[PDB]
Amino acid sequence: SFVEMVDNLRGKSGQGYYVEMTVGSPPQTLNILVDTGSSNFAVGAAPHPFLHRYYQRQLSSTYRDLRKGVYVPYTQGKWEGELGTDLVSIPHGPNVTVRANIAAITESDKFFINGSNWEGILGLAYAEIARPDDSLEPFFDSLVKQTHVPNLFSLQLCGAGASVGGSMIIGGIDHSLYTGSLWYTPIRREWYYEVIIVRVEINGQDLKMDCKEYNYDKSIVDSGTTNLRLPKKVFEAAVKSIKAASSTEKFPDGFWLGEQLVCWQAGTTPWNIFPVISLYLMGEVTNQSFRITILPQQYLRPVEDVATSQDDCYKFAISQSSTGTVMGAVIMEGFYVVFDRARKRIGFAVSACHVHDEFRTAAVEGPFVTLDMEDCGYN
Ligand SMILES: CCCCNC(=O)[C@H](C)C[C@H](O)[C@@H]1C[C@H](C)CCCCCN(CC)C(=O)c2cc(OCC)cc(c2)C(=O)N1
Repeated sequence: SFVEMVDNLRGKSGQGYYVEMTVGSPPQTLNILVDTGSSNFAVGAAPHPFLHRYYQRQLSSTYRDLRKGVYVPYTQGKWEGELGTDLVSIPHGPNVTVRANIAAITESDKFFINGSNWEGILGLAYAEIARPDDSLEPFFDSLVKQTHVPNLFSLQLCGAGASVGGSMIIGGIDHSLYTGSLWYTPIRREWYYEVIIVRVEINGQDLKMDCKEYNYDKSIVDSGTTNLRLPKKVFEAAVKSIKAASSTEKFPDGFWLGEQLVCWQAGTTPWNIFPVISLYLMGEVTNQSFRITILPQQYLRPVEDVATSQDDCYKFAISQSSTGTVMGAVIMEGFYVVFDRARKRIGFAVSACHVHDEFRTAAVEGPFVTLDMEDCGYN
């Protein structure tokens, strides 16, 4: 019984997906970015030039100070604040209210985004990576412990159609939101949502790297990062192959770094020259894997043309990483992703809001046979 949570996510392209939440008594409404890459629930609690509203602890009668400070650094951005607890609910989520830890953000650096329409972050990953330490219970843990909500959620992130939308199904799977079968990959370790990539193909050709390189030093599923982020060695190989496949057209080197945009006359984007990327994930049974296939419509993110919006302009949404693979929003978009915490696995299926290429199609396909998959995890 999940129809009430369908379409409960909003956002702007490249600025994250948010869900509406309320904090305190009486309830204060805030838009909260959904981040499977972290584990702290934090909200702006002091004025900031990019915040249209913030959490006012003095107006909540159920607020409780924990008299302990907190700091969270991310790959990009950081904030510091004061810890406390309060009553939290999700208007378009389960009909429950829980007491959860809340970090009241008092100072921040490159965290809030001008005009994003969100004021806080909901870290949905595990306690192991919560700050200041893993004794700070994350929100979803509190939700499961205090109510009957099952220990899982799913994310259906939909692309354009600059507005963006989607669904966060709290406590289950909504079968009307995907087609075909769900394919599951083990959660390697409960800290980030860590997975193991066992093979990479571009336009059907194996990159033929040591599969440890794909997971160096980890691979995570992260709704709070836009791009697909790849370790240096993998990024270089992927860009070389993508450049070769599209070499009939000229792009500035700044394009391949995410610095400059590429444009084409409206409706003439040469999709056919950009390859499909297949990520093979470790499966549920011995020597078995499955693949998810990414179309160029996912890793060429449309950007609104600031000048004369007569052209279709895009940014390369694959970037280099020094902290492992990050399967960001552009990978998740077009798939229905099940964070099955109870069974320690992540499921993928083709989304009902999938990308529409005229001759190619995003897919989740299996089974494949893959020997020695555990050797692909980095130690
Ligand atoms: C300390 C405990 C664990 C911390 N976890 C992490 O740091 C994760 C690995 C990352 C988080 O998901 C982390 C979450 C992030 C703050 C949410 C608010 C800002 C979203 C910005 N945005 C729009 C959607 C991006 O696209 C983007 C771009 C980035 O690089 C640009 C060069 C980095 C990150 C995000 C990023 O850092 N996103």
